[PDB]
Amino acid sequence: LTLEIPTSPLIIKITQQERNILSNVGNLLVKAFGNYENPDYIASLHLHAFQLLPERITRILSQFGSDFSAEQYGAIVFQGLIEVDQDDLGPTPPNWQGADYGKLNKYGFICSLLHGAVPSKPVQYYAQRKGGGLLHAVIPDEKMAATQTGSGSKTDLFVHTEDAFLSNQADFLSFLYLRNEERVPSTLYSIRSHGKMNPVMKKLFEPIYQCPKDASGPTASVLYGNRELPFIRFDAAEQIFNENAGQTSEALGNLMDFWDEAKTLINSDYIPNSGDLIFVNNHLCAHGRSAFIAGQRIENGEIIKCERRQMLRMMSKTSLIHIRSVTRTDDPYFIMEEHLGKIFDLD
Ligand SMILES: [Cl-]
Ligand SMILES: [Re]
Repeated sequence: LTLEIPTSPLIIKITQQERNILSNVGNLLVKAFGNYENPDYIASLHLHAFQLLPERITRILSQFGSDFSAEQYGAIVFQGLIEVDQDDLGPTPPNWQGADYGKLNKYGFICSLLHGAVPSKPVQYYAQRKGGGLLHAVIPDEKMAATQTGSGSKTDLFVHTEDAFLSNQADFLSFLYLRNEERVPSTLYSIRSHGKMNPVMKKLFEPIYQCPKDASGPTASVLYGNRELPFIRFDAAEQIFNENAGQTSEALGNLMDFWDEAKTLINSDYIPNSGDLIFVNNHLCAHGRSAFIAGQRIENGEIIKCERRQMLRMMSKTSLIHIRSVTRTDDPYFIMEEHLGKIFDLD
């Protein structure tokens, strides 16, 4: 049997009945636990995930969690997972700090159940907004328009796996789109799109690459895990297109050769709609976002002003045990890692 190389993510069209189930379950959890960060909820998360999710989602996510095969892209698009009432959501705040988590509470429950069904445990990183909770609102901030962050817009967000500078980077990611009126394409890149292991990829197993943290450094491997069907930690903007990356001549050459091959495999075909969720295996699939002017789209050579882009990000880890040396004593879900093993030294 010849291998069918994955070039695009799996598309799941969520039904109205599934959407109704998710909504009621979300409301029931809100009443039962108050919020998705409730320790009683988090402790029994997987029980809630398998008992409350529409069964087809549970089967999809369970299959996905343990699938690192040649055929696995490492991303799923859940089309119309939720119905977003745009007027109730109201205008997009100036930045992420102004997000109404009282209004997003139900969405946090829904997202945590999806991670719970992998099974995987939502976590937070001190490296990202000093934790900032299990659910992050990703909003274009006008002050950060030209930055290579989630608060950016005007510049292309090059494909990257989340937190390539951390040894304990997220295992799984979820991106829930509340609004994408600018019609910004989601860009995804899978290491599986390369097919069979080749000489360009083999050089990436060498632990000779700089993985710069954003805010002499240790080096890591870009490819790891299985030698034939590997996992990836990669950030094009931070490791390649950064004068201060400090890469060796050999490492930069290897990364350049890899990027030349990888850029032809980037998939920007999917334009998320309000209510879509993209679920990612952060060890298989990198993500990015094309450049856009927040609060507008162009149709028929005319500018259509619109509400600014709003997406919700949640990250999870399949094992609390393996990350225990980098988590808070009183919170095994709070990762204090700063850079490839080094922990933040706070006073
Ligand atoms: Cl992001
Ligand atoms: Re990201």
